Amino acid sequence: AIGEFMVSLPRMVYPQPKVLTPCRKDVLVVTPWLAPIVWEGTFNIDILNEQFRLQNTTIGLTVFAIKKYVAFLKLFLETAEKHFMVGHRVHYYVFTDQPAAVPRVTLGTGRQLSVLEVRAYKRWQDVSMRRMEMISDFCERRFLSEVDYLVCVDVDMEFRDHVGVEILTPLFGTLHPGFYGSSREAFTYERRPQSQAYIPKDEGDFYYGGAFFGGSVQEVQRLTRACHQAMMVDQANGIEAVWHDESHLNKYLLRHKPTKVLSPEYLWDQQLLGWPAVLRKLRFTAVPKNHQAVRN
Amino acid sequence: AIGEFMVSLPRMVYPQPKVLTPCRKDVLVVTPWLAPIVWEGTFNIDILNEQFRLQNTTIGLTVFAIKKYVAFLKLFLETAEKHFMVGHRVHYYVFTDQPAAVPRVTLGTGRQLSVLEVRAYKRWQDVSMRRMEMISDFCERRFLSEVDYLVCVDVDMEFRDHVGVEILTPLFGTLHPGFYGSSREAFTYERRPQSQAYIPKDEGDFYYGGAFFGGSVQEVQRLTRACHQAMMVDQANGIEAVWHDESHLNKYLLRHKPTKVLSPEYLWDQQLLGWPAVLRKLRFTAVPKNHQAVRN
Ligand SMILES: O=c1ccn([C@@H]2O[C@H](COP(=O)(O)OP(=O)(O)O[C@H]3O[C@H](CO)[C@H](O)[C@H](O)[C@H]3O)[C@@H](O)[C@H]2O)c(=O)[nH]1
Ligand SMILES: O=c1ccn([C@@H]2O[C@H](COP(=O)(O)OP(=O)(O)O[C@H]3O[C@H](CO)[C@H](O)[C@H](O)[C@H]3O)[C@@H](O)[C@H]2O)c(=O)[nH]1
Ligand SMILES: [Mn+2]
Ligand SMILES: [Mn+2]
Repeated sequence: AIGEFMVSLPRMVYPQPKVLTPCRKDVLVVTPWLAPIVWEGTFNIDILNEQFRLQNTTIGLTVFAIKKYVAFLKLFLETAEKHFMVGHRVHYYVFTDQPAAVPRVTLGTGRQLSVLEVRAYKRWQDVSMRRMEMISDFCERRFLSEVDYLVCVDVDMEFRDHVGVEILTPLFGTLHPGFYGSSREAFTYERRPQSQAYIPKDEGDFYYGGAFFGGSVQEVQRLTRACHQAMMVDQANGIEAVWHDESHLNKYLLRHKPTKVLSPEYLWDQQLLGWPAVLRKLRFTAVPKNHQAVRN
Repeated sequence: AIGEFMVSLPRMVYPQPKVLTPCRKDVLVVTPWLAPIVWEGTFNIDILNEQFRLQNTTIGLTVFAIKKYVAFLKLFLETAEKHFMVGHRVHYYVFTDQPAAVPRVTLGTGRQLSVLEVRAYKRWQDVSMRRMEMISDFCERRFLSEVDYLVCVDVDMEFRDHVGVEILTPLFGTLHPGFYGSSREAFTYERRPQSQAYIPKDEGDFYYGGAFFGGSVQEVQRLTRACHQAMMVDQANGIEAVWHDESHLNKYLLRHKPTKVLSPEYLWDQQLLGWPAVLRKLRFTAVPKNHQAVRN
């Protein structure tokens, strides 16, 4: 459930928070609109697990595996079993044009998987963009009655470390690993005023990654419907945003600030970026792929 | 309103958040359960004001002025007019045994004051403790229909600097200025197991002050009803907590973690504690009083 009567926490023994010691001295841990930025060292997972288990929380995880991307599912789901919301109720929603090709992955107790058959668009850009419409369409079909939160991710990924209830909040985005240290003018927002995703050079908080966003079902429905409607306006005007759904996600989260922001621990590419000191954990990472080959 | 459809923020020009620069290097700015700890330098008030004005937010402020404490009202209310939620809708609720003695303070537009007549208990301890019952009783009489958030404060105080929408959240407490740097064993929690307010030596996050707490009307109703019911159990068992309502507030907020914590900028005593470097602003401060004299 979300927003229901909360019972009391049990007695717990844990280290006292240190008011006069910053939890991180190297990174920003709260946005200017008072949303936590989630890094290792900012949270006590024992306290959070108690809070969310007492609310009987169910987390949905959406993933699209269309055309050749079915190949990514086995590692994605295996590693999600090891690292994603372990101990909590989970419902995986695998959207695919090939149900027969979803691997039989053994799930832990309290975890379930549904296969949702959808059409396959020809262009990879359209496959990626139409996720917003598809997630929105399923936010009445299933999600509102089945889960409390939705987490929406790319499939060409693997979990390597804990991803848990510390992410859960009404609306979150994730810092894209290529831009967390960049100035806003260097962010690859859409810069053409003719697109609904347009963001001027002097605006922007962060560059959020298309590959990991989420929130309550209500907030995810809002986000995905808004991004889809914006993409349909652009299509009618003969323009396609520079980074497709990611461009529209960024416009939405500029104008509707997230209530948590995930650090790049939650969206990383070790091949391209290594393992910087500022990353104490690499939680959810890109898997190698010949992009051109696998998209066609 | 709270929790209603939020429109989009307008374009705004402000400094980019710095992911690789902490906003404070000297203090903890987020609790281990991911609640912001509100210090100067953690928030951009322009962004927050937009968010809360677009939701048409109304803030109630409760204050008790019973017996001789009517003397504190003029400065309290004058200074609240200069510093408290300016630009937002405010409803002051002055609880008193002497309506005739409430000063005629000129209010800004969009701000109103109601006088609520209540009984005066003999012992100052009872006056202080019975605020929980009284706030709870008024959470159906008025607050649910009149305000979005409630802020509940001591009257023997003055505002010296901004106290605004950065505090607003479902449930908040405030770090007591005498204990923010103290170890939990030094916190003056109730330590007798016979009291409902009992907290063992190895438990506790913070020592919250009785003089400044709040949240949504729903959460404040929960807190104040729980503290009152706990105080009635103690009374039936012939025990009175060491710091009265503050002891019960601390037990409640240990077991029901606040969604923001206010720094001691929001609850200070300059006579007793000076102006430490760690306090960039002194927002809400004790006024001098001969405690014994004014309480009897
Ligand atoms: O044939 C395809 C193409 C794409 N996808 C789905 O679409 C997602 C995004 O496509 P890629 O992973 O191929 O592309 P990138 O990793 O470059 O994607 C990044 O840029 C995209 C926009 O160009 C999106 O915003 C995406 O979320 C972001 O991680 C995939 O993970 C997969 O879930 C398929 O299922 N099949
Ligand atoms: O004759 C009285 C006595 C008290 N009060 C009200 O009760 C509040 C609390 O009493 P004091 O301010 O006299 O006491 P302290 O500042 O020592 O209070 C601190 O300790 C108290 C418990 O002992 C409460 O928790 C309180 O919120 C906390 O700031 C006052 O501000 C006032 O609002 C009156 O109105 N009249
Ligand atoms: Mn990808
Ligand atoms: Mn006081």
